Parts: sequence; structure tokens; C-alpha cells
Amino acid sequence: MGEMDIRFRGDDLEALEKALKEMIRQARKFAGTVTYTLDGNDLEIRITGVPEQVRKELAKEAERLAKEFNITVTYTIRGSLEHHHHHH
Repeated sequence: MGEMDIRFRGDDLEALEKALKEMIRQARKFAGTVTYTLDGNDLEIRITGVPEQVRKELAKEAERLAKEFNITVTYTIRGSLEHHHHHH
């Protein structure tokens, strides 16, 4: 399984649009599927097909656009539980 939910919240819809435009561009360069829901000041971008290793990289890009446009991102990734236990 390899599917991630990248959701941008911000009072400026334009900041959400430029973050969006990038996260689509990133899903395209990784060659995956990209969907999005613009509704008021909430945007959820659903990137499917990209594996867990790549879904992490989309999280770094979510964060770089969050501090770029000063908007709050929240991203969901599970399947990182490769070792659902401490290193002990």
C-alpha cells in the first residue's frame, strides 16, 4: 500500500493554490496519481500509488510550502510501522 493525504489550511486561498500547484508537480515528477478538494480555506491533496519512501518526501515538500506561504499543513502517512516496536 502507498497512499498519502496532504491537507493545507490557511486564511489565504492563494497560498493554498501555490502549495497545491507544487504538490501536484511533485506527484507528477514521482509519477503517481494526484487528486485535490478546494473547499473554502481547507484543501486535501490525495497522492496515490507513490510508496512509503516517496510519501515521506511529499511530507518534506508539504512542510517547505507550509513555511514558504506561512500556512498550516497536516499530512497522514501510515505503513511507516515497518518495525512497530522500539529498537529494543
